[PDB]
Amino acid sequence: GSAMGEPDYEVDEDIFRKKRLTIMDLHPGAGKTKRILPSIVREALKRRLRTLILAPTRVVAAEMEEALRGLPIRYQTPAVKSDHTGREIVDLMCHATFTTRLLSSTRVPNYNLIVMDEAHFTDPCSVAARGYISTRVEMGEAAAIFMTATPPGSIDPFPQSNSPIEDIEREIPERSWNTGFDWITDYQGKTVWFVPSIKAGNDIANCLRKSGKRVIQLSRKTFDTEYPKTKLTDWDFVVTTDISEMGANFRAGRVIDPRRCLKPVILTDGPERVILAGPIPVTPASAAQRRGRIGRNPAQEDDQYVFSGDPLKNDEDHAHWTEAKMLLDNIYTPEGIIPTLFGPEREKTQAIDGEFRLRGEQRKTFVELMRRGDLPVWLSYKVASAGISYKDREWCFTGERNNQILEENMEVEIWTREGEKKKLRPKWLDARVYADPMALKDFKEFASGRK
RNA sequence: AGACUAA
Ligand SMILES: Nc1ncnc2c1ncn2[C@@H]1O[C@H](COP(=O)(O)OP(=O)(O)NP(=O)(O)O)[C@@H](O)[C@H]1O
Ligand SMILES: [Cl-]
Ligand SMILES: [Mn+2]
Repeated sequence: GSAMGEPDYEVDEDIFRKKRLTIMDLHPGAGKTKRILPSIVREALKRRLRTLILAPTRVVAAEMEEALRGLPIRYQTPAVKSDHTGREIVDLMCHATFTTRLLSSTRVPNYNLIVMDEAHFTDPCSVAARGYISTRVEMGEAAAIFMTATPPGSIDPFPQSNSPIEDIEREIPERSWNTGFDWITDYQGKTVWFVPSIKAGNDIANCLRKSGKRVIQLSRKTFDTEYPKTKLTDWDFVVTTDISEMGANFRAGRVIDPRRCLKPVILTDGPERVILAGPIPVTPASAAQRRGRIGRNPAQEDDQYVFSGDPLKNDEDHAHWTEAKMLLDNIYTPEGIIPTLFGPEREKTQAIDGEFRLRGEQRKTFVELMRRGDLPVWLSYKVASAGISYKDREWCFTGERNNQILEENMEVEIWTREGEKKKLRPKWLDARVYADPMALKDFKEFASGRK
């Protein structure tokens, strides 16, 4: 038994048995990351198990380090510093980092125990990782624990909380507002506001600041400076992307959740391509995770979740289910077997088993395009599978007439590293590389041969 | 779009 936030002395021996995959589906704020996890890691260390701990984001990694501080853990995330003797038998890294390692030249340690926090995360690397882990368990090579308040097959957007939550449906602004949204700025406590993009966040964040509100903006771009400020440190609003959707302990009073998101979609009608669809409603799991950021303190009983609209459970057109198979078809176990997707995540797309496996140089290029080229999984797969070498950018100019990329209604031109002027007209279209002007800027550098 | 950045 346990008290006071401290990890339990008593840990179920069952969870360490090879072939055991344990699902810990406790509600948000139950203590998965900060109470249960450290008790498991302590017991793993006693059992001398080579252990891997996986966090979906640096926000979750940061939470874990708070819980695990003082224990012999090798942190393999920029979110955390620093040990490090090299003799640690416990590693901690992000979901996507692990999948990167699996696809790379370096081999992963043979972990006896794998702990995946937020094991519902629909990022394609996280899905592919779950495939690998459940295969390692099934083969009897490891024991694994999947922790999440919203396991796959979750439908309930309003789960149990530590403290009562007042759920309120209201219209929520997507852009700056002049008037008519007084409930936003009249609230006295601390608010966490989820935004679908950094750009949307910027606009909302500056609009709050002209009211004298202290606003902290959180995303992949500002995490390093700004996350400690959510901890130290008094503020009014956190305007955040989904970087904060899981695991965050903001000690806040209110969540504002427009329940909207853009979604990449693979289009099959005509030449295959990726578009950015929406904004569309979020999934029930995302809604529940976002809501879960409040009602976390039983001593604080008046927390609010302000949301707009219903969630949309059907995300079978989201490119992530295909992109997960593209990654997993190119991952192996030392015994030779290509992993299959974790059970509840099978047949989200229609197969085909091994359809995406790449041979020889094609696999290395595939990985390079993602890691060095910063290209999406789908686009990297398309280029690699065409037998194109990483440095060969001819494909950026040889697309059909319809594939010409426009910016401010003008045909995008590229000056190559050799000094040719060519119209940007890629053989494959993925909106993720051209929709946002910052993404387009990076894709232009790629096309130029400067990446 | 959002997330990741390892040996
Ligand atoms: N630094 C802190 N100070 C006070 N309370 C905290 C702190 N960190 C966490 N808590 C509380 O400890 C409880 C357990 O937190 P945690 O282990 O993050 O829960 P969890 O089950 O992982 N939640 P989630 O990730 O939302 O599914 C919650 O009630 C938190 O509000
Ligand atoms: Cl909290
Ligand atoms: Mn957690």
